Amino acid sequence: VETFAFQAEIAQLMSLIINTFYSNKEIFLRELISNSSDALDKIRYESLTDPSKLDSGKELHINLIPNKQDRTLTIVDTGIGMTKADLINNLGTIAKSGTKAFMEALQAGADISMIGQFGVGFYSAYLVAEKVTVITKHNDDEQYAWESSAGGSFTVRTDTGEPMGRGTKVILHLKEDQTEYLEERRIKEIVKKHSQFIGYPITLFVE
Ligand SMILES: CCCCn1c(Cc2cccc(OC)c2)nc2c(N)ncnc21
Repeated sequence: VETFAFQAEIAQLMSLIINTFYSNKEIFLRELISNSSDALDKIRYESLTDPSKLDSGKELHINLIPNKQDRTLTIVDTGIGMTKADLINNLGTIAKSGTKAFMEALQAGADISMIGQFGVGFYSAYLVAEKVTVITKHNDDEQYAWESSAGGSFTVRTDTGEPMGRGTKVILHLKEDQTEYLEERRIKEIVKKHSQFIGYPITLFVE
């Protein structure tokens, strides 16, 4: 288990997301689904010129899996996945500029729902989750588990869990007062409202 500090701008973003009073928390789900859709587009595009990139799984889809016993909502995709370098370094580097922009827009009276326009929508997970675990497998790399409860650090370990072929699972460990996002009718409503035209099957699992 390796522990890393977020870049200061990302930690500041996460604290803003956690601390700002903002009731429209449900938008976290469309930001994660949007990320999954971009990742699926990416592997789909890469496969057109190298069909072997689909040896790790041809099916291109999104699963939403609520688990009341564990209090988690998991967004699974079979998209391109992330490398260790993505997790530790590259995503944060990319996230640096979007963070500043977003934080700037927030006076000029943007609101948190617009976070996705700045390429940092992943962090809106922290509107509803006390802890986020990301399990991910990219073709050129091993399977990894990233985790963070915010507070300025995250961990990365090689994952010994169930091998996943290729793709990413974002496991949201929900805050005590956010269990509505475990309810089928609530998830269905949100997907219909914000993610109704995603170009991949989204299967909402039931409990
Ligand atoms: C900024 C988008 C790329 C990183 N990314 C994201 C957001 C993202 C940002 C920062 C960290 C993170 O995982 C720990 C994930 N979701 C992805 C996905 N489902 N598949 C592939 N890559 C993903």
